[PDB]
Amino acid sequence: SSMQFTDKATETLNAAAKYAAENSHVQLHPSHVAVVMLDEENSLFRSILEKAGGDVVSIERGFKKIMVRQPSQDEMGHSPELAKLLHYAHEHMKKQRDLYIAQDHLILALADLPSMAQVLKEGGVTKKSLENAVTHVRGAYEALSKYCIDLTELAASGKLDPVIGRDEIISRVIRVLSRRTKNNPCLVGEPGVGKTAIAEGLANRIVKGDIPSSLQKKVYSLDIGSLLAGAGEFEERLKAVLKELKEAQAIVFIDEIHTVLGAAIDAANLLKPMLARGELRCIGATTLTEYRQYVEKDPAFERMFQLVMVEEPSVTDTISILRGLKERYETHHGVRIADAAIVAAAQLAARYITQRFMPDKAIDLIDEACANTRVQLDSQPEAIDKLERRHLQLEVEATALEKEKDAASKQRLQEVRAEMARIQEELRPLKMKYESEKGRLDEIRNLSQRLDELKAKAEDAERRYDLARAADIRYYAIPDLEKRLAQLQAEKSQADAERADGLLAEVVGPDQIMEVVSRWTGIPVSNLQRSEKEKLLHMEEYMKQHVVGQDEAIKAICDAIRLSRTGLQNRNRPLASFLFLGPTGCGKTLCVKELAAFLFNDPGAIVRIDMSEYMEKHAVSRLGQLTEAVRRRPYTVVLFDEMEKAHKDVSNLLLQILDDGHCTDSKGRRVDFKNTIIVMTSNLTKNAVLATARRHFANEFINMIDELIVFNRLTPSNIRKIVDVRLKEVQERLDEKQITLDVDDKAKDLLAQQGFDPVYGARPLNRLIQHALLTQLSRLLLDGGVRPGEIAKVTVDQEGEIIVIRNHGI
Ligand SMILES: Nc1ncnc2c1ncn2[C@@H]1O[C@H](COP(=O)(O)OP(=O)(O)O)[C@@H](O)[C@H]1O
Ligand SMILES: Nc1ncnc2c1ncn2[C@@H]1O[C@H](COP(=O)(O)OP(=O)(O)O)[C@@H](O)[C@H]1O
Repeated sequence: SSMQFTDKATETLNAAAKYAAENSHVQLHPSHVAVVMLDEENSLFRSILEKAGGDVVSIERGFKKIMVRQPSQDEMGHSPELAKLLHYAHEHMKKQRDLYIAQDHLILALADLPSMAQVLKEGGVTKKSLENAVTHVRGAYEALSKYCIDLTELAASGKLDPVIGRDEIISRVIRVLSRRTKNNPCLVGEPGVGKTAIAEGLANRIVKGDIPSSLQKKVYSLDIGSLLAGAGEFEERLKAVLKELKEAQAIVFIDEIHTVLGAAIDAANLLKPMLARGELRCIGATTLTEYRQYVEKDPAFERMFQLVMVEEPSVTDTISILRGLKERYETHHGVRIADAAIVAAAQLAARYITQRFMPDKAIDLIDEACANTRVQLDSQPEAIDKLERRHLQLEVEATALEKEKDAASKQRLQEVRAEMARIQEELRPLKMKYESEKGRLDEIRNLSQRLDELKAKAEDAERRYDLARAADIRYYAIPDLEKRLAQLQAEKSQADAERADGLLAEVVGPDQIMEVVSRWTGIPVSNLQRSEKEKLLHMEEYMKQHVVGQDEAIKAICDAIRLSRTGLQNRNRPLASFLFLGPTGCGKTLCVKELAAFLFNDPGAIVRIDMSEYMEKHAVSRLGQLTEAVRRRPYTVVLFDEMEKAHKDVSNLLLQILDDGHCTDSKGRRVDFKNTIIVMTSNLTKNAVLATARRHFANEFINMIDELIVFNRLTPSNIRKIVDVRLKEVQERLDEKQITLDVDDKAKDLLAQQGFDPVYGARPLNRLIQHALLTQLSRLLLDGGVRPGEIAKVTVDQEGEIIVIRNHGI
């Protein structure tokens, strides 16, 4: 009588009693209940009877026959046979060890009522048909372990870091794998962009069930180098691998897949038949250049693989990747990574590690900086070590004196005990403050590592439906450790506030990241912590360090660079474009050198094109070569000397790049120029020469250009300054011998007037300094004439030539 029901069961009964009242019936009858249930939106009872084999349309009419006979008049009582339905529901509820009468308890109870059981027999439902349908609704590979990595196992064991910000590509891999043709994804990108992480991320989704049911598959990574180690036995190992994949019906990730298709033994004829018979399902990884040689060039591989590009993440996306990996390195090294460390890792790796790719190179900075911090933390503090070591000396000295009986030994022993005790008074506090801070910090680390191991074991128990083990872990072990960890994080914060030493020892901040970046690059830290904004605002100072007398040209160059870097220029353009119109010998090439060294980190990242040899009419086909230079190093200045020599074939090739942003290769490929600067020189007061230019040029190509600079002639004061900086370069070499190069006005005037020519500028200057100064200077350094620590005087002799006065005879 006094029973407990689910809300859904109570709703069924109330609905049964309202249907009873709608046929004006005196009291509620199990056929009311049965019919109400069969008619519920998305009826359970209907689905159970369909699965038990029943004829739901006859069963319902049969229930409606018993229901029609029930007596009528004109509150709601229970039929003796309803009261019996609830008795049996309640007995099922107890047999299943359930606590509330649920709607499947009513369905099973209908079958206990002989009247209701008959209707179900006449619809084909036996009692074993009905019981089975409701019980339902409630509830080794040798070569793969030698040669592959079970990548879905790593995911299930927690041994695999999170994969952040690649959910579009992972889901694209899943759609490709599900195509009828071209259903083998080939991850194509450069080293370190995360091609392997995309395979690892799919493994992760497979283990969590965020996949279609057609990809509940293991993912094995084929170790190609492991196939070759220890030797035609390559072919026999691979066949056994492919056989065992095929029957575990797994997906195979193959890194460096080109090295098994031609790049060192070739197994293309082993893989190809299997990939085509669909026997093998495969995820490749390789680089774009190698995809084009070994997968496109074979028509039958192109027909089975799909190119999936994996681009390098930007600085913004790398910071997101780092914020996601952060806890994993913190828990591993026992350190705190400040967010500014992350930001500085991504920004400095983007700007100073230009030979390597995101996110690998930034992660790599973090790891090294974390390892540095933990080395320091694990090192003995110097003050405790100095005292421990001096106390050890004293104690060995006391052992020796302990048995000497002369007065002088007794006296020295008392001095030794007094110095021992003094050290102990200074040492004991320092040692117990180190042992408790270090001990606490270690325990935070150890507990944090056990919390991860527990969470993974608990997530494993849950997927396997091991409730007892997941229950021990989630509710007893994890909370026990979380509480202890919380106590220590509180003790630590109080202990740090009471030291007030201003020291964040366990903290990897920007200083630590730059210590690494300095080391990896040899650039001192001081040069590293200017922002990109300050370097850009002083860019003019950078060039003024070597380019003399061209202050106007430098302002124009630098402003145009700043337009690009502030994002104010059109994306469908190159970074910048200048036409250097000045006298030769004044510093056109020097400015290009300066740009590559400032704008790209690499002074040699310049691509030169003489145009007199590209004056041929079909020279553009050979430009070919132009495409492959800025594909290979995309961050590059692109210098065009003798632009006069340029045919109107090549003139209109730049107008593409300049108004489009990329050149189309002679094979159809797009070679990107969005990170090149483009410079063009031409030999062709100030206010007049600019207009002699204008009388020549096609306007649509010159307005496409950012700046048109007019360089100015080296004036006699710029002439002395250029020669004074060359002598400074000579001095910088003599400083390790402590020599001083005193050059007088007579000689600087000789270098001034004889080192500079009216049309070829400062080109003569350097041969003159080698022949007229450094040659005799080299003779004097060798024969003792000028010695370390001396002044080497330079003047001009009575015949008219540079002389280096000598300080000693031969
Ligand atoms: N999206 C990402 N999220 C987290 N870690 C990533 C991501 N992409 C790459 N990584 C990590 O960066 C490093 C380089 O990636 P990896 O997959 O090995 O590159 P590739 O296979 O292209 O050479 C690895 O430590 C990898 O775990
Ligand atoms: N204004 C300048 N300041 C310092 N050195 C200069 C200057 N102009 C030219 N030079 C020096 O002259 C040398 C040759 O000059 P270069 O770049 O070939 O002349 P341009 O390209 O303008 O015809 C370079 O090594 C450079 O150091």
